[PDB]
Amino acid sequence: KETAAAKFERQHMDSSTSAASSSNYCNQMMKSRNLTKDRCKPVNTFVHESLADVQAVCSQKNVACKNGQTNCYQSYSTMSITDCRETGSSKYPNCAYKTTQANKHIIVACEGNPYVPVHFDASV
Ligand SMILES: Nc1ncnc2c1ncn2[C@@H]1O[C@H](COP(=O)(O)OP(=O)(O)O[C@H]2C[C@H](n3ccc(=O)[nH]c3=O)O[C@@H]2COP(=O)(O)O)[C@@H](OP(=O)(O)O)[C@H]1O
Repeated sequence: KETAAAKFERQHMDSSTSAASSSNYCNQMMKSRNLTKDRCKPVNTFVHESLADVQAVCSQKNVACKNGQTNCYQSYSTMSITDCRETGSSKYPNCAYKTTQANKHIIVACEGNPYVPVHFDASV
């Protein structure tokens, strides 16, 4: 029974690499973090910042979530992120992803005690 917070770190945290590495970064990471285990997840963002820095976003700019809830927060500063999007020539179980390194503000949804990120909403 993985916690939502643990799931968040699994699906979005990559503090090892400070920037999107190889052109094959997404193909490798999406596979390794078990994101293509029963479906190719269409889009996934990895954050290359410390866990503490990302957790801090939960006490930063409160903004509306794409779903209407209000437990979302935007980082005051931009962070190093890598967007992984599925390519059309991608078919389960041979999932294929386009890698995209960027520096943007991230928006996460937080929950619990402690108040930690559990969902990645968007980057701006
Ligand atoms: N306000 C909220 N909005 C959305 N979810 C919320 C909210 N508050 C709490 N949650 C809860 O957080 C857990 C993880 O959310 P989930 O969408 O499953 O994962 P993700 O990694 O964010 O995966 C998401 C984000 C990722 N994604 C999307 C866009 C992008 O730029 N990058 C990226 O990684 O793609 C997926 C689809 O994008 P979308 O739902 O925004 O359309 C869930 O709980 P459980 O799975 O434990 O039941 C959920 O109920």
